[PDB]
Amino acid sequence: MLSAFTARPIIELKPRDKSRIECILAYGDRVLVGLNTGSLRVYRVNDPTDLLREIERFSPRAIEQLAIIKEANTLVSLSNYCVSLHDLHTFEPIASPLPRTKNASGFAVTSNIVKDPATGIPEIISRLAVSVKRRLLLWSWHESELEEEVKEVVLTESIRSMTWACATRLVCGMNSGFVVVDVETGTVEDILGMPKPLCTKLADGQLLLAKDVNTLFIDDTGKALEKRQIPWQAAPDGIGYSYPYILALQPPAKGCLEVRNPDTLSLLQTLSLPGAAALHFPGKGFHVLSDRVVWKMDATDYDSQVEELVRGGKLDEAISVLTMLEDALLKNKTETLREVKMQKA
Repeated sequence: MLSAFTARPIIELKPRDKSRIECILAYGDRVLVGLNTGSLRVYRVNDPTDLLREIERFSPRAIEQLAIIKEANTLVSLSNYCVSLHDLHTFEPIASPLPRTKNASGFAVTSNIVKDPATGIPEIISRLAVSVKRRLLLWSWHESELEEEVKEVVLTESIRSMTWACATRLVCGMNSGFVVVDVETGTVEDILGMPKPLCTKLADGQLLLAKDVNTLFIDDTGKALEKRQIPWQAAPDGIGYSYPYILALQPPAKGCLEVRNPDTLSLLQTLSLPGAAALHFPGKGFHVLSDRVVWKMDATDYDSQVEELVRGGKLDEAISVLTMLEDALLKNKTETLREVKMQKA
């Protein structure tokens, strides 16, 4: 229906290579690949990739998850079922393991600009939240300085997914359902309207929740929205958002990626990515990783997308896409939109 993104492979392991990819991290020019052997490769993205540095025995076991906080110049790694903080550039350990992170399931990182209530000065605040059984551990950086106190919230069930709704609220997903946690006040709220609980952040403080084939739309406060359920045939393995589209990753056996409209819920695009098992997000594209290939998703310019929709006769979809987009991303959103509306009538 639409060529929203173009898929090109930037990293390829060979079929009989003993190493497999477990997670990646892309920041600027660089892509950091964590392997099942504990090694950590660093790639430079050219304009496909050049292997700059391999750190074997970075962690004595597989690297499950990677993140960074740029203010503190810190690399967060989930390995040996614990969490470790390394220097982003020398990769020497700052704190490995991080205290109380033993048997951690995962973590979620955010960093936002917040104003001091007393002085009203913009300050960069960083949040790292780790899931350890039914416990939620919260570290924070104030001006890249890690605070000496760790906040802990105890839940009623084990945490299976963690997605930051905003700078102060975190959506946590368990088996029974989803909850909203206020990291500042430690207050938990129930969300009202083996399958993994999926959650991704949309635009304008909106979030999409998915369990099996059921879906729900909420806001940054965690209140339900009057929206239809997304009509996809099978439950997605993962979900994500790349402005302005919703992305759904089907199980690795199918090896497909769905690009859907958050407004009309129609299937804009389907991409065949064999073995694709995870999505990686930060108007620039995202990444999709298999156990051997890392593809970079390049978004087509939105003017050509709307022209393609108009040429196909999908007028209502072009109107919805145009309404969603910011005006600076189009040559002339106003006149293009009025034109498409006059083509409809």
